[PDB]
Amino acid sequence: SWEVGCGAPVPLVKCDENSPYRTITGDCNNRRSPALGAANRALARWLPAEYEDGLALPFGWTQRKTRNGFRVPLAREVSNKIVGYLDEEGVLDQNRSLLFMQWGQIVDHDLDFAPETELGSNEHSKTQCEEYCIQGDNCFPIMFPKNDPKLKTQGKCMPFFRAGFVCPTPPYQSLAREQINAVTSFLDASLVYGSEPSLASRLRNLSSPLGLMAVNQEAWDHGLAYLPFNNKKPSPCEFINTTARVPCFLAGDSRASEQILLATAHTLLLREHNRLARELKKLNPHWNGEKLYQEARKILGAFIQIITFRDYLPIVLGSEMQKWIPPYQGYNNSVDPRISNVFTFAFRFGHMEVPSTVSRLDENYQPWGPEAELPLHTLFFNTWRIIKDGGIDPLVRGLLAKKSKLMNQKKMVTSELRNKLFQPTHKIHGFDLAAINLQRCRDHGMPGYNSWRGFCGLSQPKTLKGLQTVLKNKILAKKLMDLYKTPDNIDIWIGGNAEPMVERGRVGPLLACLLGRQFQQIRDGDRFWWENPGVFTEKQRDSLQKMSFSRLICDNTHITKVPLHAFQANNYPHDFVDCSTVDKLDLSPWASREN
Ligand code: HEM
Ligand SMILES: *[C@@H]1O[C@H](CO)[C@@H](O[C@@H]2O[C@H](CO)[C@@H](O)[C@H](O)[C@H]2NC(C)=O)[C@H](O)[C@H]1NC(C)=O
Ligand SMILES: *[C@@H]1O[C@H](CO)[C@@H](O)[C@H](O)[C@H]1NC(C)=O
Ligand SMILES: *[C@@H]1O[C@H](CO)[C@@H](O)[C@H](O)[C@H]1NC(C)=O
Ligand SMILES: *[C@@H]1O[C@H](CO)[C@@H](O)[C@H](O)[C@H]1NC(C)=O
Ligand SMILES: [Br-]
Ligand SMILES: [Ca+2]
Repeated sequence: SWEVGCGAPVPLVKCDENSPYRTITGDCNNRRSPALGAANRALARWLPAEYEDGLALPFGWTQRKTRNGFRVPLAREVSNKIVGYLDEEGVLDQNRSLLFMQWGQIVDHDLDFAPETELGSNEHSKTQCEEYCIQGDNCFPIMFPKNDPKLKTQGKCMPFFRAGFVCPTPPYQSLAREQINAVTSFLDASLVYGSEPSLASRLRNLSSPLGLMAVNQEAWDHGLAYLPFNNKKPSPCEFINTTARVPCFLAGDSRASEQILLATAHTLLLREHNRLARELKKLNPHWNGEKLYQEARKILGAFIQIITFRDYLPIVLGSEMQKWIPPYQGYNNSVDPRISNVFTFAFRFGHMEVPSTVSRLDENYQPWGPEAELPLHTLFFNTWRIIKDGGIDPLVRGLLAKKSKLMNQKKMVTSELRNKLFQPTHKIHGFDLAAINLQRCRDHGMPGYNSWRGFCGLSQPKTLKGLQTVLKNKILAKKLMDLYKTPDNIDIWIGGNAEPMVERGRVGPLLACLLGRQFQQIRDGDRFWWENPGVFTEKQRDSLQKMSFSRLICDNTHITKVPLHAFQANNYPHDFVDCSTVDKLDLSPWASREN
């Protein structure tokens, strides 16, 4: 009885139970439940789903159906009233670099992706949502409220299609709708290699037998590699500048060209692979095609893990790090490694850390030419600016020398994302990521703010006065009350992001709990966690310690100087040492004397 294990996208994999490398799919990590953490399975439910009809319909779908006796406010009205602001002066994070934001996104992309259903692309039901704004099946449009200026320029709604669900589309009744995670729940560089055997092979250089990833043929970066292009036509990247006609990149993760600094990070990571496949080949000429591909992958997988747990999480989690992510005690095959549905909204705290502009800096960390600083909205699905406007060195310099946006209760999401988002299969720089996030919380059946505060053992405010105390903000609380009427109805994404930050952290208490717990699980439930005995050799492990984001940059770019601590705010030249003092990865401990 009950669900008892459903899923359509599961197929044809035999576990090689003593293999030394991860599957691409994530299958076989947990030997007693081989599908746990595998790509293309339902996101985990830490709490039961909450839908308007119990099974599948999002709160907000039917106008007369309340949540807890009140209508849920339109996602766009929530965005306009609470999330927006005009003035970028004074928003920057004085002790986080931009790389802090961008690493966040890399990590997120390693861990989760819940992709939109295609009900009818090859039909104009997908432009029946766009053009007519008609709710139905997987079309769930974000309707504009009364005084929205997008009414005057953009029509009635922003189109939105519901996330795909397991046992696939579009009929699903008897049990509750569970959304898919299309990437491996393990922190394993699946964003570099793919989470599907088919993609992971297409990405590889299967002409030389040297364990390499395919590089751009068409274009190179002063010799250094670009990712290959996706020859999808239509490329949304071509669309944003048809004169330049430069396509999107092809990577392990389908979202790699969403924004130019994500694309840039992917580039660095690929380079670091193909570089590792070269240096291993000189160190061990006995090694064949896979051997080189798997050993490099395995290294890069570890790098991600170390930077994330050593450098990134302590500065998001601050004083709460210890409470949730104690020192690693070993692989615990009882721990659920799966990504939870709520984590995929919790980790969207990063949307508040993205600033309005991106800079290209030259070799003296100075403005690279006349258009050096660009508005963020010009850089969505923009690969042409990497290629025909300076390569990645100047963007990486910007990444290190510039700052992230600081989360601010009065200045939450820059207008670059809130009014000017570009969606593929849409024409316009006119979408709203905050609104989209709120619609998505509802799409995914998220429990409200107080259920999560309950989950995390935090107080649950019922009153305007209660909320003011929890948020430490009268005005913000009054605005949430006017819109939602009860704190029980507040969507988790806005709720968790409105809380003041923990000391030394960049998230509030509720998010630190949700995030912290999921990352603990990611580590403890991973058999191939880099420091689990026997995944690497002791020799290799003391070498892995050396790794830094600074060294990643020195190797896969023509940059000569970099900070020691790349995630905190760093000012040039005062904080910039040379690539020579950035400790290199010692690759001797992988040298095998084995015919
Ligand atoms: C320029 C920067 C960014 C852009 C343009 C961007 C855009 C997007 C978009 C379009 C989505 C899909 C939203 C949906 O349909 O529900 C998304 C989801 C997401 N964003 Fe971002 N975002 C960026 C930065 C970040 C950062 C810095 C983080 C984390 C630190 C992050 C974490 C995520 C997560 C977790 C998801 C959910 C992924 C999934 O499971 O499907 N985002 N973002
Ligand atoms: C696979 O890697 C090899 C390099 O080892 C690439 O082959 C070279 O490509 C160009 C011709 O376009 C020339 O430099 C040489 O004739 C080739 N080199 C060698 C060593 O034979 C090949 O392009 C790679 N493929 C991908 C997709 O990355
Ligand atoms: C910047 O933040 C880090 C925590 O990552 C801390 O070690 C350092 O003291 C901070 N520096 C300043 C000057 O605030
Ligand atoms: C498109 O790219 C061309 C060639 O790189 C460049 O000269 C131009 O500024 C770009 N135009 C737009 C509208 O983005
Ligand atoms: C995790 O591992 C520990 C030690 O084996 C075990 O006692 C516990 O039940 C497991 N579950 C979790 C993650 O708490
Ligand atoms: Br994205
Ligand atoms: Ca992964």
